[PDB]
Amino acid sequence: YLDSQYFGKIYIGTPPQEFTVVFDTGSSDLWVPSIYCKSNVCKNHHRFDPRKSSTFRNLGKPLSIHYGTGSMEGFLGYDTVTVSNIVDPNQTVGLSTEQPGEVFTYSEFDGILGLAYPSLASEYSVPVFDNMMDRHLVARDLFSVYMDRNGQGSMLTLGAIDPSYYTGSLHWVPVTLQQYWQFTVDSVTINGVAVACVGGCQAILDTGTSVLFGPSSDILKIQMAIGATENRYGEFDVNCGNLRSMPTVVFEINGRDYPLSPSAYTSKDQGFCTSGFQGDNNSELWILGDVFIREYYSVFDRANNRVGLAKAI
Ligand SMILES: *[C@@H]1O[C@H](CO)[C@@H](O)[C@H](O)[C@H]1NC(C)=O
Repeated sequence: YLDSQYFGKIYIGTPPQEFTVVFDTGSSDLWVPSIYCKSNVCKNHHRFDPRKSSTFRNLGKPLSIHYGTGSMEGFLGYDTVTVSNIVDPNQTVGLSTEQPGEVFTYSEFDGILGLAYPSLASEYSVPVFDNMMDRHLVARDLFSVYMDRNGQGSMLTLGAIDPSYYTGSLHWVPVTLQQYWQFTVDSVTINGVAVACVGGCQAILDTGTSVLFGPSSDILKIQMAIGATENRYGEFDVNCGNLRSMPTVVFEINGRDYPLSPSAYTSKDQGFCTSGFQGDNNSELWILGDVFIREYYSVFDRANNRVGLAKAI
């Protein structure tokens, strides 16, 4: 759930040391590799050296996070972190000392900056946006996410909504459980009939994920409804020539329709077209990743515990 290209540069310490991080609405901790991680993966990424920062303070607290295909262990420090033109002082930063796992081998980011609720933060870790809200460094207690449909995009706006990135009106959906950015999806219909999320379901908006995940049974119904066929890689593909005649998949959220066109829910790479839906056999949680967010400019409002959606430019 960390394969999206929703990265950004951040700066930590005095003078600033630069890192690339995935901005992840599916988690809540900030961490980057430290100079004390000596593995190949770490040595060939940016590593924070606390000895070189005059504002660094060691918290005397550990951090350990497990991922599907890896884990990180490290230590926590305070330092100044700059993100999207906001300078965030006295910010807890996780600093890796080990990073086993394929996830880090195959990911271009140095670290992760979580944007979910503090309930998901590790012990002793304070989420970046929480620290910013607490210190009153943002104009409003919300942030906004634009992902450009074509090629690694594009913007994280902290403390504001940027109307230049959407058309039509912003519509709001209440958060149901304040951990992930979680809410109710009412239905998923295709060709005007119920296919998935029948009777409603729980979903999250997850900027860290490239695809759209759902329970396997429901997802298989979607693959069949869109005319996709399973291949030997375990993915589902379609004839690119059929995109013009394929159906829209409609996510209904708080009673309004959020259609995904065939071009939006498939990937086309040198004439090979694959479904952006992926099934999970061990979870009923729908994960609306970049497939969805590329189509819908997304506002994450902590003051009012709600998500705002509008059609992206
Ligand atoms: C903020 O950080 C400074 C050092 O940078 C420290 O002296 C101070 O105690 C911190 N403030 C709080 C409220 O933790």
